[PDB]
Amino acid sequence: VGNRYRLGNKIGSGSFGDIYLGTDIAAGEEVAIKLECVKTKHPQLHIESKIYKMMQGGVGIPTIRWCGAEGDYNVMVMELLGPSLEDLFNFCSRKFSLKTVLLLADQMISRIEYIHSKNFIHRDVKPDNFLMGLGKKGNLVYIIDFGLAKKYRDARTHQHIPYRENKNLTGTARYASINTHLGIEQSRRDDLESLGYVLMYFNLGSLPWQGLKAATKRQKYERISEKKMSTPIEVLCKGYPSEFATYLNFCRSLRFDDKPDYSYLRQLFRNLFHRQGFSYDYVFDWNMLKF
Amino acid sequence: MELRVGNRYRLGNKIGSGSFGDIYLGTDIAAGEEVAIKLECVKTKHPQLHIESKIYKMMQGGVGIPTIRWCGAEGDYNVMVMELLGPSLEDLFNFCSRKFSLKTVLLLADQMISRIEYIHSKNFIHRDVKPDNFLMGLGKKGNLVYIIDFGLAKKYRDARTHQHIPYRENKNLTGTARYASINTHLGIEQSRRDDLESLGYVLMYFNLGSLPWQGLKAATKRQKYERISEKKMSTPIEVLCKGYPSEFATYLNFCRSLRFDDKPDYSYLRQLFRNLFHRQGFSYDYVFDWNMLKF
Ligand SMILES: Cn1ncc(-c2nc(N[C@H]3CC[C@H]([NH3+])CC3)ncc2F)c1CC1CC1
Ligand SMILES: Cn1ncc(-c2nc(N[C@H]3CC[C@H]([NH3+])CC3)ncc2F)c1CC1CC1
Repeated sequence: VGNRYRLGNKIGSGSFGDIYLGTDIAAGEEVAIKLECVKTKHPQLHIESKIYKMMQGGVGIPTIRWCGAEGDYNVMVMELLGPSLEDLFNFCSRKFSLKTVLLLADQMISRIEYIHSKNFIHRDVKPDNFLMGLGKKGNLVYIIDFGLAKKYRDARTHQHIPYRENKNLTGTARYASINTHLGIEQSRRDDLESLGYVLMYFNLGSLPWQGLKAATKRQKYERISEKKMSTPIEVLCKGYPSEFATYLNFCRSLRFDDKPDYSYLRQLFRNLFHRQGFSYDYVFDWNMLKF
Repeated sequence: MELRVGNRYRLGNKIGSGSFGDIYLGTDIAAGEEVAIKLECVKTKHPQLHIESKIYKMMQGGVGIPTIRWCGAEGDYNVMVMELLGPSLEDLFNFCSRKFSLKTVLLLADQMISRIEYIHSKNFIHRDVKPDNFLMGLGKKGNLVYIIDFGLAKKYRDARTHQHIPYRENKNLTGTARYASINTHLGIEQSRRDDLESLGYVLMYFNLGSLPWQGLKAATKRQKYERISEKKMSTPIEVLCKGYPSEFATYLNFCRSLRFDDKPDYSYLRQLFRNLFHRQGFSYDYVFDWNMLKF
């Protein structure tokens, strides 16, 4: 592969493609490799590579080493990254400290803002799609996986995509916005509402619309929707700082084509961080693991 | 599976094996750095991994020596966490179709002689010199050859007095038969000369693609070692090195002449290859055969 890549074993699945460890043979550089069957009916892997390329040089954006084809596979070779926030959540006993939640929130809001600044919406915000860096970037949260991403505004005019209804749910359900469940075209607000659920997930260990009964997938999604709509934010966020409710209310009240106030959202959490008297050392819970 | 050792290390996939254990790729969760992790399954009261880790500690700071992050116990395992390095010389040889240019062989020789001299300066002999136990650095240290695996190493002299260990016979055949010195095959206590003779076979292996005592099969380890030994003893150095610069044979003959307790002239051996390198018109620029690959 590429005058240089050894395909290794499979480690998981991303949107529209399995990921494998692999190695830059001459360099000795372990990499991540996403495979799409080159003969697939919906080739999207080179599309995804060009979105990554448009995001190049952004803080917390993964670098693409090589995109191409080999054998019967469109391949994308990515720099290797560390554990997911889900992985780190497990390593930390499925509890993060408030300090770590607020440190993550600041970076995650900014990562979303950056993607939006480059005319895209992510559409799959969840703990599995945020990875810590390696080496000198170990305290940098990366966002990965643009296989569900869409352009929400025209690159020349900045005209926003039009409002659409009766859409089927394309990510998966735990972190989806209310409007996504209701069939509304996703926009910038929905990425941010999903992040709000992710932050409550880290606070609680679970969300109250996990583990619901249904006969079929369609129904399961409908029941998750119903649970989200019928659980007031003040009940969802009971016993946690009011900032988490304020953040979610804000995102839920945004217009479809609104530019979110990302600075207001960061400032909510920063003000909380100041009130709590946490030190400005940028140390996460997992940085204190000792042998 | 996400497996975790020593509280702060993720243990990934197996990448190979070394002396007394398997090696795994991993990650230091707390410091955010990739590492290599060695695991020893303990079968007796006298395990090897902690002993090995102290050898590495004694060598710390040397050029081309990996740093150790942690060594400890977990269930029936000993675990040693190390600085991650790049591909081995055997990996690179395969990647290059089991052909290295002369320039590459001589760049490698210069550094390999130096790594062995450094281990000797710290009062140890390595005892399993082979391509698999030399790794290139990562990134900006990619021009640097590292030496690894001290599981079979031994102290050969006193640190203060330089008193050398005694000559002994009837030793077991430790190491790798392909690259072992003739004295090692004969059961003689290993010393500095034997590390350097092994290096000489490595260099000819790189020149040839294989050594002429590869391929032979036996029922037992002794019979295998013997077939190799006989072929080694019965193949003159000038027949082994036929069609290659005279320096390769001069190197092996020098090593074979050394007395058990002789201090090798490492400088002479380096100069022998450097003089060749320059007479061939090569530029000393750390440009190895694998660095010439285009996109
Ligand atoms: C979905 N996706 N897309 C790209 C990558 C992806 N994954 C990694 N490393 C993984 C190592 C195992 C850890 N448990 C998770 C991170 N590095 C870079 C990537 F782009 C991934 C995560 C891989 C686990 C599938
Ligand atoms: C035997 N041993 N002991 C320590 C190490 C060892 N291996 C590495 N990296 C390996 C990455 C994959 C490459 N294919 C080979 C080198 N870094 C540091 C080490 F100490 C090794 C080499 C690993 C292949 C087993």
